Amino acid sequence: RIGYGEDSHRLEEGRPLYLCGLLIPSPVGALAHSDGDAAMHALTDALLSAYGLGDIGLLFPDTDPRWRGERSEVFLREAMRLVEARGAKLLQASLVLTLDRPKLGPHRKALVDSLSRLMRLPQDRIGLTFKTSEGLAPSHVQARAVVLLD
Amino acid sequence: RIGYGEDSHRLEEGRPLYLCGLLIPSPVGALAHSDGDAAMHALTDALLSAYGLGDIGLLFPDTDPRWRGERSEVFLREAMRLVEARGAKLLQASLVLTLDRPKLGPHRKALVDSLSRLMRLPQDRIGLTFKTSEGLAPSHVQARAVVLLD
Amino acid sequence: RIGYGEDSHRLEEGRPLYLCGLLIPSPVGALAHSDGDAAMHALTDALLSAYGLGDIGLLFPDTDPRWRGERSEVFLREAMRLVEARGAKLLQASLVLTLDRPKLGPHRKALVDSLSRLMRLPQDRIGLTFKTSEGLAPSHVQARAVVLLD
Ligand SMILES: Nc1ccn([C@@H]2O[C@H](COP(=O)(O)OP(=O)(O)O)[C@@H](O)[C@H]2O)c(=O)n1
Ligand SMILES: Nc1ccn([C@@H]2O[C@H](COP(=O)(O)OP(=O)(O)O)[C@@H](O)[C@H]2O)c(=O)n1
Ligand SMILES: Nc1ccn([C@@H]2O[C@H](COP(=O)(O)OP(=O)(O)O)[C@@H](O)[C@H]2O)c(=O)n1
Ligand SMILES: [Mg+2]
Ligand SMILES: [Mg+2]
Ligand SMILES: [Mg+2]
Ligand SMILES: [Mg+2]
Ligand SMILES: [Mg+2]
Ligand SMILES: [Mg+2]
Repeated sequence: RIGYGEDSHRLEEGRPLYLCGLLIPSPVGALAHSDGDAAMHALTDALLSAYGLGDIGLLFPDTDPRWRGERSEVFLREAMRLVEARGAKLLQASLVLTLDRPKLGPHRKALVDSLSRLMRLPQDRIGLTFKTSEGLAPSHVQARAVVLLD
Repeated sequence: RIGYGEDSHRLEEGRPLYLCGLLIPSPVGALAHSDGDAAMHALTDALLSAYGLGDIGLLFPDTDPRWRGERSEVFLREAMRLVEARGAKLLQASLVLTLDRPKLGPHRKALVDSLSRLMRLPQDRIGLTFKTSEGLAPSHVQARAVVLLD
Repeated sequence: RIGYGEDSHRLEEGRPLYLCGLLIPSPVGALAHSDGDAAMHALTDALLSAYGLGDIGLLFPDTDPRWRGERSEVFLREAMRLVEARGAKLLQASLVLTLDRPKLGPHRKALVDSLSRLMRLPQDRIGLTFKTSEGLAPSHVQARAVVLLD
């Protein structure tokens, strides 16, 4: 099984930035009613997609007391709960984060270690890459992710 | 086998919106020489891609009287006829549609049913998710798709 | 195993265009430190990502002599050496190039042939499709790629 997911968020100056579950020191951060963690959301959508379960907006509406105000890792762990209850064994996740700043290079080990811990995947099964937007989307963070299971 | 495909169309007020082979009531719809069904186009290219067969511009150009003016489902079914003839068995389709409006949530069931029917896949093998552009592409519909075969 | 990668470059007039390892006749070429070959960069990142090896800015800084002024095929072949050393057997590459001009259709045979030879894959395992940006990115080339191994 395969799943494909995307997420993007507007970045504004002076707001905290959350990526792969971690607070990343930054001059910019998500402008959103969620934590804006685009890695988390895209991976979450990919996992749900792999089982045709819907998407994060359908399954994690903030109108719902269980998810409102919560950080995005909660949604990802619920998604993995759901797909595991359906027999899933997650094998791999490969994703690309697109943002002009900050540079994620300095945080690469922590970021990957986070994804590995949260999805209980060995680090060679976590493929994380970073790109700038080259001026195409200077004010956003974008994430696109593929997951493989079974 | 795997294939990856993309498509996008400009959206204009008062044009019909076609997605996943359906008419979706909308204030905006594709401006294009096709029906602008981004979902079908992406899926069609992903299928063709999985066998190296080309892209929809190569195989279904509107200078070819067979294809000009045809709905995009026609192209999708021909792409599966072509891969099937080369031995493929489609297994899974996971795709993301990005558009600010209209909301596709209230049409999710219809949309997933349509893909399921057109591709002859069980609904747990149709992974459809929806995103807004968060202001990046407010006048476009975008689609990105992965397919899995055998 | 699977991997996903992306790349983009600004395009300027009076600049050579390299794609899929080839110089393409074009009125615009990448504005970039590298040769700006978005297809090769995306494919390289996808390969690296399939083994959790990092990304092209991590493995190929210009600060390392080995890589300075080097054409992108050197990066791609380094990344296949690395996954090959880990027992990988590349099975397929499927990627989408997005750019308004120049038209890539007239060069489809050459482009696919180049990828086939560089990655040592049969042509039906090279899935290449082309898209315009429909107005969204008129001065950039973008590339998004999935690789499948074993
Ligand atoms: N055209 C659209 C776009 C999104 N959506 C749903 O709207 C939700 C929220 O989309 P969004 O782009 O604002 O997502 P987030 O900010 O929650 O990351 C999705 O998860 C999809 O459920 C929709 O029904 N129709
Ligand atoms: N730079 C490009 C862009 C597109 N193309 C071909 O041009 C066609 C039409 O591209 P488009 O972005 O206008 O696609 P559609 O409107 O048909 O969805 C493709 O399906 C590719 O065959 C090309 O050869 N070179
Ligand atoms: N926000 C970001 C963006 C890119 N990067 C690293 O920055 C490098 C160069 O990014 P780029 O978008 O300029 O890539 P290229 O021009 O080399 O194709 C990478 O390949 C990623 O290592 C980062 O650490 N943090
Ligand atoms: Mg989000
Ligand atoms: Mg750069
Ligand atoms: Mg189209
Ligand atoms: Mg067009
Ligand atoms: Mg939102
Ligand atoms: Mg590049």
